Amino acid sequence: ITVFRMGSEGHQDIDLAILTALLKGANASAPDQLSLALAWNRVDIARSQIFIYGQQWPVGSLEQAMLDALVLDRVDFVKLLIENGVSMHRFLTISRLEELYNTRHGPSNTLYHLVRDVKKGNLPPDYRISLIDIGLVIEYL
Amino acid sequence: ISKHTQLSPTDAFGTIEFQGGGHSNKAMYVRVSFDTKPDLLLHLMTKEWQLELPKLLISVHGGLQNFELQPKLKQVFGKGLIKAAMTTGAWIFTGGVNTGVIRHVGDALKDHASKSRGKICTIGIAPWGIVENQEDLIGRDVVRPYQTMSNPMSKLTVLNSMHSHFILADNGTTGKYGAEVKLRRQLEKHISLQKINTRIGQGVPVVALIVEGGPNVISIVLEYLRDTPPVPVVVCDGSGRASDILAFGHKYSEVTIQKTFTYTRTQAQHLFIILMECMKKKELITVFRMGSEGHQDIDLAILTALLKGANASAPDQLSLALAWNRVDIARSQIFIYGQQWPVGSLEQAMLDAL
Repeated sequence: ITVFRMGSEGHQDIDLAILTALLKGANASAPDQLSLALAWNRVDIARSQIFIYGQQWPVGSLEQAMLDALVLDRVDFVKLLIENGVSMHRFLTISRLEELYNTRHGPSNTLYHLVRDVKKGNLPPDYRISLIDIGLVIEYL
Repeated sequence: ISKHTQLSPTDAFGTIEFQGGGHSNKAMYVRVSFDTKPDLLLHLMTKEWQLELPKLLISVHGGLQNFELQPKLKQVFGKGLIKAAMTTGAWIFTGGVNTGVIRHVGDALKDHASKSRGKICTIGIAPWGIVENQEDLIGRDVVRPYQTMSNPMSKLTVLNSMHSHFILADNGTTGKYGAEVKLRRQLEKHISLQKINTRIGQGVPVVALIVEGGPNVISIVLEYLRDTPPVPVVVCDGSGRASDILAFGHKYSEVTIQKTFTYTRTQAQHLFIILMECMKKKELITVFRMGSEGHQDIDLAILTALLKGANASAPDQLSLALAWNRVDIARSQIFIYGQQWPVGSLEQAMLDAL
């Protein structure tokens, strides 16, 4: 139970009060709270509630969070994770780049049409785009 | 063993770039032993690192434990420290690792760099055995990346970013504290004895800043006071630890049951000897408080300590202010009611200022 009041309570905003109840009330780990905040597209909540003194993050959780934030076009979350120890020199690999190039959780783009035109309209439906096709598209453009 | 090691030359000196933080900082690092003479270190800092002699030296001490500070107190402290270090050419000596007050000064430097020009010379003197990754720091005269991300289970502390230079002190042991205090003290003493460009005869002034602290902080401040050239001390009352008890003892001085705070072995252990020595040499000690008294600015508090703490004449204070290029300090502190200036001092000051 989380009571509300306009006086002594720091959470004088019901907007802050409602969201904080779902975080501490779930009794979930830091990755789960970060995933919920990323889904809600609330970066202030993650900055204030999640990233605190000694969160003892597990090994590889922040890289997975960065991978999940990149495909969702969450620029503020990418900046926050970069500010919290995540380095792109070790995060980025060929496999992760290919996974990024084959995402669907974002605004529509015209990449597939260019790939089909370059490949002379021979790709089958549900085609797996590789880095060589991207290189061919770049050379054509 | 009795510190039985091999006196081999250093195999680690160069530049490290921190990967993981939100900024791009380059820190020159050199590892040495604890027996290195201060003169050679000063020569290395003045020539290899291309650092001119400072006009002020700030020594920051605190509690090595990872404490926390009240909001709006760590902001004014950071603003005052940054302004004092930026307005004049000063050096800042810290532990170097990312624990305690060093994290707060790193945050203050983080805020400063994004909102202003110029550079601040912050030097960290840390033991070699405590760095989390002793390896990946061996490339001599080369750039080697360093990872800012740390994990609790490593039992070791990573080097704090936003530090311009490092001097790793090694004695043979690994994973233990207490191998760089003597070197830092000797380096400070040797730097103080160096003569500034003024012809009055003043040396490089030294001040000490105390936050949080602990049982060792009382001994450190007593040692600083007992030095033949007294060193002024600035204490933050809002920290909570032995700095707060130092402020508590500062008031209504020249109270044993009120002194009992269970920070030591109950009432069976009392630090009254060292505490009363410090309170006997209490004219040099300066305290700070947000709005309770004057000098609400850390920048003003630090500079005023070096003026009244030197016990020097008005020409000496004017020369120091002229060197620091602070005219407000001279207007407020120096030029006051009846300074009885000597004959010809003001003309010499005008000649030096022109």
